[PDB]
Amino acid sequence: GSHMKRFIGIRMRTITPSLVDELKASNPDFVSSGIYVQEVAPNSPSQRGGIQDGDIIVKVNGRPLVDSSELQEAVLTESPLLLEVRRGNDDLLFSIAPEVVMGGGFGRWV
Amino acid sequence: GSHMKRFIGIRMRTITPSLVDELKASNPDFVSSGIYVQEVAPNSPSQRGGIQDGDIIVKVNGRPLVDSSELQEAVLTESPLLLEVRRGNDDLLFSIAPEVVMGGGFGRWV
Repeated sequence: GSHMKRFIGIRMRTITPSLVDELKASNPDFVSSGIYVQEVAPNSPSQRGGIQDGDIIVKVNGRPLVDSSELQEAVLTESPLLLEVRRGNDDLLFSIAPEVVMGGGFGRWV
Repeated sequence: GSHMKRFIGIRMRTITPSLVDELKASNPDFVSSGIYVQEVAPNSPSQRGGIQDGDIIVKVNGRPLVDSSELQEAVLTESPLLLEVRRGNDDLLFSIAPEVVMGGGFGRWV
């Protein structure tokens, strides 16, 4: 029985009031709920698909996202993911298919 | 009490005979033990310090590495890390200080 990993290649953070304050400070002219994209991994579905750090992911397959655990569950269960993203004043839609690695070949981040 | 994360920014895989066979197939002219660098995260100690995907990490602070769990423990416990790397026919030394993020601001990879 093979160890599987499904991934999209972002380091994600839940949007909180604390985070919203920092984002307001940096980008005063620019979203109180969603998943913040802290980092994008280089050889990943998210990089290939056009997601960029600073992006906020607000829906997956039409469902609202409020907590990172919900996106983790979507990555584990659905394929592809239609991700609604806020990028400054732009509203974008991406179709990001999770990459699947078998046999424990994913390793782990450190 | 603040949630801390120490990281160097690589996705690592333990060198096994299986992996050595793949690496031989791709790079016949080129190491049976160590940690393979599958990916490097873009804004990380490893990226800033010069580590590249395909690198094999063979020692940390003079100690031999045979399993990814050992590098995980070094990242958690030591700072900086003097990492001995095999890159093709080259033998390289890097000094990679783990980045520390407080307050749960690291998030998680997905």
